[PDB]
Amino acid sequence: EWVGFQQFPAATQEKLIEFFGKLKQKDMNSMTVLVLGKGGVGKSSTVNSLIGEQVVRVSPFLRPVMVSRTMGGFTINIIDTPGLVEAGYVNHQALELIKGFLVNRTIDVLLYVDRLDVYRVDELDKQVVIAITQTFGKEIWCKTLLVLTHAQFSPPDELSYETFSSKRSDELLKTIRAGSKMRKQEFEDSAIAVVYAENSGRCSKNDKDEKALPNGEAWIPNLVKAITDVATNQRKAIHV
Ligand SMILES: Nc1nc2c(ncn2[C@@H]2O[C@H](COP(=O)(O)OP(=O)(O)NP(=O)(O)O)[C@@H](O)[C@H]2O)c(=O)[nH]1
Ligand SMILES: [Mg+2]
Repeated sequence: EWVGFQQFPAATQEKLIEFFGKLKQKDMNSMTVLVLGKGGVGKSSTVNSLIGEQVVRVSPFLRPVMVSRTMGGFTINIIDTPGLVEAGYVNHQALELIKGFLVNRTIDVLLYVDRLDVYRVDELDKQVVIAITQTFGKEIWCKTLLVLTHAQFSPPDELSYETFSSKRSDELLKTIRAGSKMRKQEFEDSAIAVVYAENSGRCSKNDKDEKALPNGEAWIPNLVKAITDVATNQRKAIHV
């Protein structure tokens, strides 16, 4: 059984049950979420948050792991990956160790993880988005969510949270677009959503006990809702 689900706030559990329900009615009774990102960005910490338990390794400084948990006839399987940067360049080994582990699997969602609290995208970020396109295909971005960790960050000086985070995520979506060399046509129709994650224990709980963003909202319920939505978005899943 899924022990982490029993830890969640009454209100998170309730919402998750509602969301797996919408999938179950379409005959989906399992889904596989791949997690990809540059090293250091909180991929493993987002997976522990989602799973509700300490399942993958978390560190400042080989080889992909999968974590399946089941609840009420539904199975979430989430693949944590080694980071894709051996700085200051793309780590092509980690990136085909990942493909090795994915052969014969169906990936329903990609959580592309980066940090909110960063002031710029660079050429390495575009190199990473091209190394992902060269490995899984253009098609993977029709199945992607941009997850931005460190969501509780307060910018200095004093552009607002909402200026900072709209520019940050605008810059990252443009880097995905350019590195992907997707055409304007497939890109709007891909409409890749941006969900926010705060994995810190210092993280504001709202008044229903759920991990909340600055705007008030339970972020794990939003993350599972946007995942459920991409799992259901009627664009086709990725095989290999
Ligand atoms: N404030 C804050 N710290 C975070 C967040 N997510 C991760 N961290 C911190 O960032 C460090 C690296 O996190 P980790 O989960 O290992 O990221 P990763 O992408 O798995 N790294 P790698 O791929 O190299 O394994 C840890 O000290 C962890 O607590 C977040 O949302 N907020
Ligand atoms: Mg990790």
